[PDB]
Amino acid sequence: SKGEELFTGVVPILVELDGDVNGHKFSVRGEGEGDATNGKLTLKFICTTGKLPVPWPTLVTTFVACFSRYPDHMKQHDFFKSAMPEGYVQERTISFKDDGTYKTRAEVKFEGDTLVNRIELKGIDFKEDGNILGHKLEYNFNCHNVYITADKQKNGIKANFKIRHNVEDGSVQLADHYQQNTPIGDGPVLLPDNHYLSHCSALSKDPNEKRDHMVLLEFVTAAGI
Repeated sequence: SKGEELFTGVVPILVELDGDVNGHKFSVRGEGEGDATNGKLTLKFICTTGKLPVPWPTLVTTFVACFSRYPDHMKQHDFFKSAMPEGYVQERTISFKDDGTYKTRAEVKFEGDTLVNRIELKGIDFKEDGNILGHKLEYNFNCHNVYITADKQKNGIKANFKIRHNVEDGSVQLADHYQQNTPIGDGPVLLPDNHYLSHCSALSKDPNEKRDHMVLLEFVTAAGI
């Protein structure tokens, strides 16, 4: 309806993250474009404080489900666009198996014509020579399905899902995601039936960027059970 109309074209995106992980304070700024018609996101992120203290792949899921492609038969289940323009809060705990935890709180909303994802992150209990602080994760990303359910209690959605990061030694690092989203505004939103968002992502580098950075391409499509 009104919310969907905001995504019919290409939408500029701004991402801002302030983080602290095991006492290391850092900031990231990203920008790019979303094309929800094709479920497509393109973003480039720069660590504005120097070297990023964690591997870039561990922040991919933190750095805009409103750009997912919901097929015609599923448009009644698109909570994320229905909350726009006032937006939604996205909160996660990400538990890295046998390692530390991230806690994140983000607001995703329009600021003028730009879709803005503004995030605060706190990371604790990381091992000094684990896969995260030891920078042992490969610079790549796998496809994942995220099971989305309506929150039985709070006018939003929830998702619990496993993310798997390839490690340089051939192993896999699991990151258990616990997610809740709630609208910022008081207007009516769409509360979905159980469904999936299927994600695939590709990471790359800008050959002319001297700062620590990540280029991200994501494709996301909704699918029913």
